[PDB]
Amino acid sequence: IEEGKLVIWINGDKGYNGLAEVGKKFEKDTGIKVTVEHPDKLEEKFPQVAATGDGPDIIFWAHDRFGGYAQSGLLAEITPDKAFQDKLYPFTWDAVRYNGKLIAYPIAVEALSLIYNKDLLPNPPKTWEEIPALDKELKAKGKSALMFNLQEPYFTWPLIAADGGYAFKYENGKYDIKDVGVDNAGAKAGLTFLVDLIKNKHMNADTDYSIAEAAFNKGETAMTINGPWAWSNIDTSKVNYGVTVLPTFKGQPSKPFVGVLSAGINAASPNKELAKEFLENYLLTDEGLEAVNKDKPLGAVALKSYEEELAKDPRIAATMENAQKGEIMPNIPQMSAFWYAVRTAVINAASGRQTVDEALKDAQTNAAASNINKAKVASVESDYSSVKSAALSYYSDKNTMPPSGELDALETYMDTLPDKADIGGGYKLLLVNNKLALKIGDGTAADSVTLTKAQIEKLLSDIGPKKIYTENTLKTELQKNSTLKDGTLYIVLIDN
Ligand SMILES: OC[C@H]1O[C@H](O[C@H]2[C@H](O)[C@@H](O)[C@@H](O)O[C@@H]2CO)[C@H](O)[C@@H](O)[C@@H]1O
Repeated sequence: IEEGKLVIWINGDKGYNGLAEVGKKFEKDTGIKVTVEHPDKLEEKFPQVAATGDGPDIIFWAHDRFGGYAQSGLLAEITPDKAFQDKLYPFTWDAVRYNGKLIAYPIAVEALSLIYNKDLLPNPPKTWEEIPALDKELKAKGKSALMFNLQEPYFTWPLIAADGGYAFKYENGKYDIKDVGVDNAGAKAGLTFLVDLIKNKHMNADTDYSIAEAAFNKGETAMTINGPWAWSNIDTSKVNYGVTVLPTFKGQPSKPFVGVLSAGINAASPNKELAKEFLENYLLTDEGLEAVNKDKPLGAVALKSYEEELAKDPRIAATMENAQKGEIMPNIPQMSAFWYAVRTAVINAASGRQTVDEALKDAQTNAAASNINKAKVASVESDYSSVKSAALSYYSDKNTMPPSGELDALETYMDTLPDKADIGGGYKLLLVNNKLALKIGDGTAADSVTLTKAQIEKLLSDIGPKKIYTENTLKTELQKNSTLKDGTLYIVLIDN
């Protein structure tokens, strides 16, 4: 990185030339140079070079990766003023909130749609099941029915989820990282259908993003599956295209994962204030978003005033319809493991390196926590982090620590207030000397924590040294072979 200039990373399928135009307008006004790059494997390179203390000032990606980035301390907390926050749709803010803290600026909502060539297929299929028969007719003309990227699980997920597959189960405001649905009957039905399409030579296992795009834009295939960013290149081509709802599978809608394109600020950037100025006052304005959108369509933008302006576009209506039937992606750190797991399953099943049953069995193992005890610890870490953030807001506003007692003191600073720890025990607040601590458990058989040594290690590693105590004056720290005889934990949320 370099002070006095901004470097921005964004994926190559997005409108980086339009973003560069916003950067030039920024440079005009402020003299600060903005350089937009689009590295390969962007989402993997960032966490290596950021952990280093380098990388871009600003990173763009869908929101699902950002929880991992935040957990690793790679991201600067973002603090938009209330009036700025009011300019963006609340559900897009929700996508970039991680344990009570905003960790990026939301930009736009994307979901996959069915894109079809109206000159080859005046009426698109309503069902996946009728696609083999379409392909047979089209083969007669030297064409094919459908081509889309089979190397990225994002594109095959809508079909996998249709009959019941899911990533992480959501319950009581939290994701369960043990409860993964990649291996149920629904996921198997979806992936089996895909593999049958390939076995019957309706599709090719080697088809990647570039191959599918070239084929559709040259008029060689009647349909593809892609997001709003792709519409630009279809515009430039001679194809008369429509954008519509994904086909149903076994009578149920396809369920694409919904992504919110987001911009995060590198925690090691010496340019955070410049980065904040650029994002809030240049990019996230009608003119800034128009420049990006004119280059490669964003989808349904997060900025209310501009979303209204574009809302009549039938292609955006179709995007929103598919997004409605799908699910918002979790942003939790375990998403990276989920995506690696499903990529491997889809590639191996498609190429014949694993049967469908074997591929998904392995995928469930790869995607889910190793065991329920680890999932319990992740849950308690989530609770702790959320309560901490809430207690910090309480302090800054009252210039007092919360009262020792119920967690309800922090109620209006959270929405989902934690009631009970998954490791056992209830939550209370416990003010001691200069510290506010989260008390877990109350020393009774019915209300107390149990921790294995494995769990104790994980907590210590994940939460850090001198934070977890086993007695109410915060003398004795939790340690590997602690008996936890009294079944109570004290975790410091704030110290002065
Ligand atoms: O395929 C796994 C991949 O899916 C998503 O990535 C999308 C991205 O959200 C879209 O904006 C577009 O760039 O296509 C990508 C897939 O090639 C997840 O966001 C990503 O984390 C995940 O690895």
